[PDB]
Amino acid sequence: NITIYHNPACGTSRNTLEMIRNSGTEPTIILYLENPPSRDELVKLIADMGISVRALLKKNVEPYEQLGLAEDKFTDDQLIDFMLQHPILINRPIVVTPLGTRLCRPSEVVLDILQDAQKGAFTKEDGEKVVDEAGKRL
Ligand SMILES: [Cs+]
Ligand SMILES: [Cs+]
Ligand SMILES: [Cs+]
Repeated sequence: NITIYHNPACGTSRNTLEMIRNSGTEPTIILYLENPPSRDELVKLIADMGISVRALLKKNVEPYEQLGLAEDKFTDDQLIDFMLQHPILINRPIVVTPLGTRLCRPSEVVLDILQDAQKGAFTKEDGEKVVDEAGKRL
């Protein structure tokens, strides 16, 4: 049972999706930019990920800049509601598996919550080796 909140325009998100597949399952794929989680789902993802609300915030995107979110003037719920109203503020990719939930940045973070081992060596799209044929992390 695997879900990934994916942005096909993000290399980290692409590498994460292919590592999931290389573990042998095809995940449910949620295009969060167009289908964001509900407030309740988002609050749960954040809890399960064990990171702060602000840590989930994507910087260098229009609403982050124009709403001034770099400044420490926002409660967590204010930030959560900005994310729901402007889903490009949600950093990516988030992956949910039976083992847990992670913001998979960098992508190989996903190896923590995949239940089955990579079926063979994995190399990121830019050529960075992640695990070898043996299964060892590089
Ligand atoms: Cs939803
Ligand atoms: Cs694991
Ligand atoms: Cs890169």
